[PDB]
Amino acid sequence: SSFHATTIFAVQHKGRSAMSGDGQVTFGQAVVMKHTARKVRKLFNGKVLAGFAGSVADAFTLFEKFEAKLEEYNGNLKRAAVELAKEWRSDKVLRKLEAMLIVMNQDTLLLVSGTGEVIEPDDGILAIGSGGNYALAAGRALKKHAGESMSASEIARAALETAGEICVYTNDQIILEELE
Amino acid sequence: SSFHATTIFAVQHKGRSAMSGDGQVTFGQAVVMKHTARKVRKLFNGKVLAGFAGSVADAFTLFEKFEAKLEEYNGNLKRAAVELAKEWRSDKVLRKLEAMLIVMNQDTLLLVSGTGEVIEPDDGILAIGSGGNYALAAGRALKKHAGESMSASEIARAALETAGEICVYTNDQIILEELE
Amino acid sequence: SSFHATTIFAVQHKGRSAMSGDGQVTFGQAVVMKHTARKVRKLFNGKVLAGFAGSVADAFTLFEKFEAKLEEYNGNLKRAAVELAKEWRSDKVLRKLEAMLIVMNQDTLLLVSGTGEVIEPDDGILAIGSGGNYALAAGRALKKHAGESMSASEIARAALETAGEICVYTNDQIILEELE
Amino acid sequence: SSFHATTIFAVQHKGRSAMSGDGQVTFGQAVVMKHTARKVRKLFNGKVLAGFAGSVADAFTLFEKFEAKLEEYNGNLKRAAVELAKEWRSDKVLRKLEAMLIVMNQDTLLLVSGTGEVIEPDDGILAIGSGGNYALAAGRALKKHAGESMSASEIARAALETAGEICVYTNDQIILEELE
Amino acid sequence: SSFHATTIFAVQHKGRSAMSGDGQVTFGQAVVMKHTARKVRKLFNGKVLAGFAGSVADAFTLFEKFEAKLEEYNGNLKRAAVELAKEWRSDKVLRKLEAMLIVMNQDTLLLVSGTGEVIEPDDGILAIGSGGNYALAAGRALKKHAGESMSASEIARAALETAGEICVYTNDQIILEELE
Amino acid sequence: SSFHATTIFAVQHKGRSAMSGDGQVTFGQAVVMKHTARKVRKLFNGKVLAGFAGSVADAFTLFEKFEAKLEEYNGNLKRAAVELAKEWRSDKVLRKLEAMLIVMNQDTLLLVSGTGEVIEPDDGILAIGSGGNYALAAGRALKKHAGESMSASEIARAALETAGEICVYTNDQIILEELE
Amino acid sequence: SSFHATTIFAVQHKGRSAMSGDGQVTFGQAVVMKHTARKVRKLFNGKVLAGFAGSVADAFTLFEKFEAKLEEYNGNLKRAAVELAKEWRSDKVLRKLEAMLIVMNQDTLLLVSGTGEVIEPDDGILAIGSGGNYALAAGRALKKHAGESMSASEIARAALETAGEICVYTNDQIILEELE
Amino acid sequence: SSFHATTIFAVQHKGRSAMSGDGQVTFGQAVVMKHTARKVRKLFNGKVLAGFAGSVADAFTLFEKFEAKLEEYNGNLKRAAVELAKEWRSDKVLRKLEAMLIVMNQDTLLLVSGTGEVIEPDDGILAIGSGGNYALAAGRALKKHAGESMSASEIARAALETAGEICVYTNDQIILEELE
Amino acid sequence: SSFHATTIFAVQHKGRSAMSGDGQVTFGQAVVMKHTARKVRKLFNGKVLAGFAGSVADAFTLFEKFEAKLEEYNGNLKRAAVELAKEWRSDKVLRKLEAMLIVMNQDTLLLVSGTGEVIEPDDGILAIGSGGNYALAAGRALKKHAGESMSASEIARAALETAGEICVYTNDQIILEELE
Amino acid sequence: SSFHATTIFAVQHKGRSAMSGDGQVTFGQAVVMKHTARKVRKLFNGKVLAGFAGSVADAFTLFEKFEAKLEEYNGNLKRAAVELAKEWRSDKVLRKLEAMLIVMNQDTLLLVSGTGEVIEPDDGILAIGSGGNYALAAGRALKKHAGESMSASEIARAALETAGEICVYTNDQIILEELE
Amino acid sequence: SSFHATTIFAVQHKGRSAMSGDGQVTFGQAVVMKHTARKVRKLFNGKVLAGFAGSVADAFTLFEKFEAKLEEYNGNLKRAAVELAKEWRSDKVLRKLEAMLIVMNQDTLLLVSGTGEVIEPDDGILAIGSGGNYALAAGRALKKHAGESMSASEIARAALETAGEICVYTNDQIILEELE
Ligand code: NA
Ligand code: NA
Ligand code: NA
Ligand code: NA
Ligand code: NA
Ligand code: NA
Ligand code: NA
Ligand code: NA
Ligand code: NA
Ligand code: NA
Ligand code: NA
Repeated sequence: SSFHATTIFAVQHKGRSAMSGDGQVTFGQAVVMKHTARKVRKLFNGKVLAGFAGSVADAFTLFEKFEAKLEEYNGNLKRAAVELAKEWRSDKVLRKLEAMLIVMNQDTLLLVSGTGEVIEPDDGILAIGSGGNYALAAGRALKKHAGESMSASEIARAALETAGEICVYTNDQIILEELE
Repeated sequence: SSFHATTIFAVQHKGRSAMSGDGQVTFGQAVVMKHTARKVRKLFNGKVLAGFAGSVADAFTLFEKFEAKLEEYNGNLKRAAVELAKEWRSDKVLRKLEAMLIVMNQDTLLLVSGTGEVIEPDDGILAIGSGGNYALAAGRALKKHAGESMSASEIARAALETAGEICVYTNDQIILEELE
Repeated sequence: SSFHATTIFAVQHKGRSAMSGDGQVTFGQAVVMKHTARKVRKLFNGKVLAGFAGSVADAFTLFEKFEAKLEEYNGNLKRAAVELAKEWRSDKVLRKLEAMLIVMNQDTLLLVSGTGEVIEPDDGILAIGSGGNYALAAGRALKKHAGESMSASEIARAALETAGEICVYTNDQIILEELE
Repeated sequence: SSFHATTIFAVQHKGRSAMSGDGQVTFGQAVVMKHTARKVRKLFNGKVLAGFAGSVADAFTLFEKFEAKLEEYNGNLKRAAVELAKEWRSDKVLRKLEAMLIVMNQDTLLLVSGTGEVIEPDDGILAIGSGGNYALAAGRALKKHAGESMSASEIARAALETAGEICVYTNDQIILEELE
Repeated sequence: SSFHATTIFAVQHKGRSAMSGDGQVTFGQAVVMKHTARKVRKLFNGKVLAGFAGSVADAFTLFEKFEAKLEEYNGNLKRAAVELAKEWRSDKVLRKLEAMLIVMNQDTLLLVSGTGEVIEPDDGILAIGSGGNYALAAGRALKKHAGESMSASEIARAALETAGEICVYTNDQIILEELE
Repeated sequence: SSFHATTIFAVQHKGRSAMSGDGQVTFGQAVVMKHTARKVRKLFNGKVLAGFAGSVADAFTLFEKFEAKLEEYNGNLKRAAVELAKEWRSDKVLRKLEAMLIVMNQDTLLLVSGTGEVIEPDDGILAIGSGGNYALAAGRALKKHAGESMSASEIARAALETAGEICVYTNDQIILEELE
Repeated sequence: SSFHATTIFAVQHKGRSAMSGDGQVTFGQAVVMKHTARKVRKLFNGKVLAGFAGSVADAFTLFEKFEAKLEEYNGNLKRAAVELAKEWRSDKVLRKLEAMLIVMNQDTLLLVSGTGEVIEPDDGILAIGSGGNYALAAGRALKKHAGESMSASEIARAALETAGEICVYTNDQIILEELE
Repeated sequence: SSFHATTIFAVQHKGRSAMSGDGQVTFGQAVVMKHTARKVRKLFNGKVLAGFAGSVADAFTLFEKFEAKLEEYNGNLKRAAVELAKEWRSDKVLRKLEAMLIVMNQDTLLLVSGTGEVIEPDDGILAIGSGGNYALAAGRALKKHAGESMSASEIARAALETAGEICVYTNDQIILEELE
Repeated sequence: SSFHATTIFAVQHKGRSAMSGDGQVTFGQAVVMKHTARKVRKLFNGKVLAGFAGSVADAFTLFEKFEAKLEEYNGNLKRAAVELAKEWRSDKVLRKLEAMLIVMNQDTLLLVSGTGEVIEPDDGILAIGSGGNYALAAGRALKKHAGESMSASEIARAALETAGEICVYTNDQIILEELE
Repeated sequence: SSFHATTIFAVQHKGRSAMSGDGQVTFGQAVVMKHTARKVRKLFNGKVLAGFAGSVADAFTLFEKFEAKLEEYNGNLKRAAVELAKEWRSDKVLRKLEAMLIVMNQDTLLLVSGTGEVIEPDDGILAIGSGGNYALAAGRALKKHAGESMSASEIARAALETAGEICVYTNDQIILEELE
Repeated sequence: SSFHATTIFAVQHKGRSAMSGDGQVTFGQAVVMKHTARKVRKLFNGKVLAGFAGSVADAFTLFEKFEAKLEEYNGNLKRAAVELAKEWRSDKVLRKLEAMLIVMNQDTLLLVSGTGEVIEPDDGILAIGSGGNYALAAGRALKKHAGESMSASEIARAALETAGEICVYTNDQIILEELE
C-alpha cells in the first residue's frame, strides 16, 4: 500500500493499562491526507483496548473477528489471539498485511501479526506503526527511569509525543484510551 | 545525501519581495534532527535575498562565488547568476548537488541549479526543496485568486504554512525575510 | 563499509555536558568482532568532547583537523566546525564517510558531516550511529518528563542503555565522558 | 517475514540428547521486541524435543501435524518426519516458510523443511535460525575436540552462548531441554 | 574480485601466539584453482605473524609496507598498524580491498582494514576470510569452554578444521605459524 | 538532470528558414516551473538560427563556442559544426549532455550532438527535445502534403502546436525566429 | 510479448470515415517476419471499421465479442464498447494485452482497452500501436492546417505514410478501409 | 527455461517444401547436453511438416493437438492453426512458452505462437529458434539472389549451415524433411 | 531454495550402466549440513537406476509418479519418461524445480526436467547437479580418451572424484550403483 | 549513445574488394532522423576502404589517425591497424565507443575496436553495426553457396539488401565502394 | 566487452610443458567472428609459453610489460609474474580486464590476473577463458586417471577437445605449443 501506517503505543503500569496513537495518514512518500485518524478503540464492552495501524476495512475485519473469538473463548485474550493469528495467516487476502495488531486487557498485552505471530512483551510495552520503534524507545525509558512519577496514561502520551517530534510519519494529534 | 533539503519559497508581489523557509532538518527517510534551521539570508548589503536548502559548507561556497560574480558584473543579478551557473556545473563536486539556489533583488527573482539552469519565473514565484512544489502550488493559488488582499510576505508565510501542513518533510518554524 | 558505526549520544542539561557511546563493532550483517570500543574522547585539554563512530584512521584525521581549527579560531567551536565541514566536504576520500562527528564544549553541541552539514540541536541533544535514533528518542523523552530528577550524565547513560536494549547493533559496554 | 527466526541447536552426544535456543525476537533490520521467546518444546510425553524458530501459529500447526504422524507411525521419528515433509511441502501456505523444524528422540535427530527436506546429520548436530551457523560451528568444534570433557547439555548451552556473543540476532536468554 | 579470500585465524592463549590458514583458492562461485596457498607469513625476524587472505600482489605490498612502519617505529605493532591503515585508506587502489590484514606480536593481536579500521579483540582472537566467522565461533568456543586443556596452536588448528568442515570456501590444507 | 528539455523545430522551405520552440520548463516528472523560456536565438549578426534545449549555462557556452568557430572559418556552417562537435565530445563536462543543438543558415540545416554527431536532414527538417519527434512528424507531414499553401514560419509554428497538443512536456508559448 | 503491435490510424472528416494501418510484424527488438499484415477490417455488415494490432487469436475473440455486443444493443457502438470493456477487463487472460482496439461507425470513433478504457476523441482522430503517436501527430496536423483540401481517406493514408517514414516499427505496406 | 531452443528453418520454393533443423541442445548459458536432437517431424500421413524447437513434452502436446485439429477440419492447415493458437493462448501452462511452432503443407507455411500469433510469410520462408534469425537472413538471401539454381531442400540445408557457422547455439547436425 | 543440489553422474560404457553421486548437502551460500546424502537409488526391482538431487519429498513424489508411468507403458523407459515430463511440467509447484532427474535401464539413459525435457545423450553420459558440468567434462574426457581401459563404474567414480576436486559444492562421499 | 550505428559489410571474393553500408540514422528506440548517411569511404588514394558506423567527429578522428599510421608503416594495413588499436584503446574518451572500424586494401580485411581488437576473418567477410549480424549471415551464405555466380560487389550489395529487409535499424539506401 | 575470451589450457606432465587454446572469437552473446585466433605464443626466445585470450593490444601491453620484468629479475618467472601482477592491478584500465594470463617455463606454470593474483597450481594444470573450467576438469581427469599413458601435449590437446565439445564458446581449431 501507498498509505503509511499510523503509530500506536501500549503499556501496563501499576495496575493501569493505556494505549495511545497519533492521527497522521500519509499517502505516498510525503503527503498528509488526514491529521486526526482514530486507530485505537475499545472492544468487548470496554474490557479490551485494540490498536491497528492499517486501513479501516482491515481494522474492522480484524476487530469483528477478534470479538467473535473472545466470545467463543470467554474473555481469554491469549487464546483468542492465537486463534485469530491462525485464521489471519491462512486468509489469502489479510495475511499479506504489513500492519500489526495490539490487543490488551487488564492482565496482559499482546502483539498479533499476519504472519501468525503472537508476542507478549517482557516489560509491558508494545509499539507499532511508522513511529513505533521511537515510541517504544521513549516509553521503555520513561517506565524504567521515571516510572514512579508517571502513570500509564502519562507514559503512553509522552511516548507518542517524543515519536511525533522525531518521526516525520507521526504527528501530535494523540488519542488515548485506558482501561479502568 | 541522507539530509533532506528544507523548503524555500520566494515571491515578488506589488513591488514587495519576500522569501520564506521552514526549519525542518530530516536525516534519512524519517528522522528530524533540527526544527529551526535558517536557510534564508540577506546578502550583498541587504539588497538581495538568498535561499539555499542544502548544507552550510555548500551554502558558503556558493554565496561567496555569488558575491564575487556580483562585484564583477556590477550588481547585475542575471549575469552574476548565469556565470555562477557556468562555474557551478563545471565543478566536479558541486555540480552533483540536488539543492538549488534562489536569489532575488528588487527587480528580479531567479532559480539557479548546479546543472546550469537560470530560471526567472513568469508569475513572480519560485519554490524549492522537499516541500517546494506544495509551497509553489499554494503560493500560486493565493497570488492569482487572492493577490489583491495579500502582500508578498503574507503569501510567503501562507505558502510555507500550507506546505508544512501537507508535506512530511516541511514544518511550521518559518523564517521570513523581505527587501527594503 | 561492511563495519557498522557504534552509537553515541550527547546532552547538555543544567549547565552540565555529557557524552556516552557503546563499544559494539559489527562486521557485515551480524558478526561482532569487538565489544568495548572507545569512540568518545576529550580534546583541546579536556574542554571538548568528541564522538566519531567510524574507523580509527578517520577518527584521528578528523580529531587532528579539528584541533588545528580550534587553535586557529581560539576555542570557538562553531567556527572550527564550519571550517572542518568545508575541508571535509572538499576532501576526495573522507567526503563519502557516512559516519558523523559530534563535538561539544561547555557552551554548545554540534553535529558535523562529510557532506558539510553543521547542526546545533534545539533541545541540547544529539545522537549518531547505528542505535542513534533510539538513543535520541530515549534521551529527548527523559529530559522533558524526568529532567528535574536526572543529571546530564545520568540521561546520557540511560539513553545509551535504552538503545542497546532495542537495537541489535548497540551493546551494553558504555563509555561516558563529561565536562565539569 | 520482517520477524527474524530465533537460534536453535540440537545435539546427541554419548547417548544424551539436548536442544538449546535463545529468546531474541527481532523485527526488521535491528529492533528487538522480545528477549525471552520459547521455541524449544517437548512432545509425545517427553520422548521428543522439537525446535521451530518461526511464528507461533505456524509452530503449533507443525507440532500438531507431527504429533498426529508420530501416533500414526507409532513413535517412528523418521516415518512421521518424512510424512510431515510431504504434507508441509504440498501446503499452499506453509510451504513458503523459511523457518525449519528440528526434531529428535533418543535415537536420532532430523531437520525438516517446507521444501520437503528431511536431513539426518552425520555427526549428531543440527542448528538453525538467525544464529544457527555460528551455533553449529561452535557445537561441532566442542564435540570433536572437547567431547570427553563436556556432555550434550553442556555443549548445547555452550554453542548457543558462543553464538549469542558473535551474532547480533541471538541473545543470551537460553532455554535448554533434554531427554531424561 | 571473482577470487575468494582464503581463511585465517589467530589466537593468543597462555602466553602463546598462533596463526592458522587454509589453502583453498576459489575462482568465481565454485571453481577451486589451488589447494595449498600460503597466506600466513612471519615478518620482522620471526617476531610478528601476518596473515592476508586476498591476492599475492596485495599481500606483499601490505607486508612490505607494514614491515617498513615497524623498522621506522621500532617494533611498535600498534603504531605501525595505525600508520598502515592511514596510508592504506588514502591509497587510490588498495583502499578498495575487501580483504583484511592480521598482524600479531608476542604482546598483541590486530586487525587492519583498508577503510582504516584498527581493532584489538577483547578475547585474544581474530579471524578473517571466507570462513572467518566459522573459525571465529569455533576458536572462541574452544578457548572459553576448553581453554585449560588446549594450547594456542592446538586451537588455531582446530578452529580451522571446523571451518573447513562446514564452509565450502575453506579446505583442510592448513598452515600453522607460532611465536614461542 | 531533473529538468526536461524544451522542444525545438526547424525547417527550410521555399527559400525561407524558420525555427520554432515552446517555453515549458519541467522539473522532475511533472512540475512546470516556467512557461515562456526562450531557447531559440539568432547568432552571427542574425545570419544563423540556433536552438538548444538544455540549460542556459550550456546554451551560452555552446553558442559562444560556435560563434568563435564561425569567425575562424568564415561563415561555413558545416565546418564550424564539425569542429564544435569535435570539441564538445572531448570536453569532460559538456560531452555528457543529453540535449542537442540545431544550427541553420540560409543554405543548410544541421543537428549537432555531444557524442559528436553532425547530421544534415534529407527534407530540410530537424526537431529536438521532449516533444521533438511529434513536431518532426507534424512538420514532415505538413511540408509534404500541404507545402504549397503554407510557409516555413506557418510550418514551424503548426508543428510545435501539434506537439504541444499531444506532448505533456511541450506547451503552447511558441517562440519563432526566421532568417530573411 | 516479443511481437510488436502494427500501427493503425482512424479519422472522421467531412462526414467520411477512414482507417489505415501498416503490415510490419516485428519480432523481438529488430527482426521483421512479415511486411503485409492485415490488422484493419469491416464488421457488422461493412458498417463499422475495426483495428486491432495484436495477435490474430485475440483479434478474433474480440471481433466476435464485439459482434455479439453490437447485435445485443442494436448497432449502438458506445454501449457495445462499454460492455466489451467490462468483459475484457474481467477476463483473466485478455485483460493483460497491451494492444488496444479502435472501433468506428459512421457516427463515432472509440478506443477500447483491456484495462477497461473506452475513449472517444475530441477531434475525430485515434491511433494506436508502435507508430501510433507519430501517425496521430501527422493526422491531427493535416486536419487542422490542410483539412479543406484533403479527405478522410487521404489523411488516413498520409498519417500512416508519415509514421512509417520515421518509426522503425512501421512500414509502407498500407491497408485502408472506409465507410460510404 | 535454462534450455535453449534448437533452430528450425522452412521454405517453399518452385513447388517444393522443405524444413531443416539442427540438433544442439544447450543448457544454461553454455553447456551442450545433446548434439543430434530431432525437432522436425512429419505429421498427418506425411502431408505436413512440423517443427518445434522447445522441449519434447511440449512438442508432442502441440503435435497431437495440431493433428487433432487437422482430422477435425479435413486438412485445412490455416483453420487448424488458428484453433491451435486459440487453445494454446488460453492454456494456463502452454501459453507461456517462448518456443514457436511451424507447420507447412504443400500449399502453405505458417508460424504459430503461444500468444496466439498465426503468421504466413510473404516470401515462402520461416525460421525459429536460437539461430532462427541467422538462418532467416541466409535463406532469404539464397532464395532471392540464387533462387534459380537452388532447390527448396538445398536452401533449407544451406541456411542451417550458415546459421551453425555463426551462432554458438546452432550446430551442424542437420535433419531435413521435404514433401514431394 | 537455499539447499543446493548434490551432483549426479550416469554412464553407459561397454554394456555396463553406472550412476554415481556425492553426498554434500549445502545450505545457502556456503554451510555444509550433511556430507553423506543418498540421491542415487535402484528402482523397479533392481532394473532402473534413478538420480534426483532435490529434496526427499519431491524425490518420492517423482519416484512414485514414475513407477506409475512405467506400469502404464509396460516398462518402456522412454515413454514413461516422456509422460512423466508432461505431467511434471504442468504441475503448478513441481514445474518450478531446479533439480532434474536421471533414469536409466540396461538399454537407455535419460535426463528428465520439470520443464518437459527428455534427453537421451549421444555418447552415453548425463550429469546434473551443482557439480554436474565438471562431472560431465571429466567423464566425456575419460570415456573418449581413456575409454578402452576403464569400465562404466570406474568412469562414474573418477568423474565424481574430479568434480569434487574442483567444485566447492561437490564432495568426496560417493555412492555408486550399477546394473548388470 | 542514443544514436544507433549504421550497418556496414565488407568482402573479398576472387581478388575483388567491396564494402557496403546503409544510410539509416536512428535515435533512441525507433526514430529515424536521416535516411542517407555516408559511413563507407576511400582512403590513401583509393587503395583502402574504411567503414565506421559511429558519429562523424569520431569517424574523422579515426580515419585521420589511421592514415597517419598507414604512411608511417608504408601502406602496411596490419601494422597501421595494430598501432591504431593500441592508441584507440589507451584514449580516455574514444576507448568507450561501441562503434567498430572495418579497414581493407587489396590484400586483407580487418576489424578494429576501441577495446584493442584487431581481427582478420577466415572467410573474407566482416560486418558490423545494428544490422551487421544479418548482413554477415546473408553475405556468408551467398559467398559459400552462390559464389561462382556473384562477384564481391554483387554480394556486398545483396547482403545489405537482405539485412535491410529483416532489420528495422537498416534501410535500403545502400552505398557501395570497391577497389578498382 | 562484447568479445568473449578464447579458451586456454596449460599442463606440465612428466617433464614436458604444453599449452593449447581454441580459435573461436565470439561477439556479444552468440555471433562467431573468427574461428582460428592465436592466443598462445612462445616468448623470451622459445623459453616461455604465454596465453592471453583478450585483445591483441592488451596482449602486447602485457607481453611487453612481462619481458621487461623478466630482465629486471633475471629470468626468475615467479618474481616477474609477481611484479607484473602488482603493476597490472594498479593500472587504471588494465586493472579491469577479465582475461587472465598464463605463463610457463620448463620449471613452473603460473596464472596471473589483473587483480594481482599469481597462482601456481598443485597438480601441474591451469586453464582460463570461456571454456576454461571444462578444459580444467577434462585435463585434471586425464592427468590423474589416464596420466601414465598420455603426454603433456596429448592431454592439452584432449582437454581443449573436450571443452570444445561441451562449451558453446569453445571450438575445435586448436593451437598447441610445447617446451622441450
Ligand atoms: Na512530525
Ligand atoms: Na508536517
Ligand atoms: Na542488543
Ligand atoms: Na548478541
Ligand atoms: Na570444505
Ligand atoms: Na500540453
Ligand atoms: Na521505417
Ligand atoms: Na556453432
Ligand atoms: Na570440494
Ligand atoms: Na528496414
Ligand atoms: Na562448440
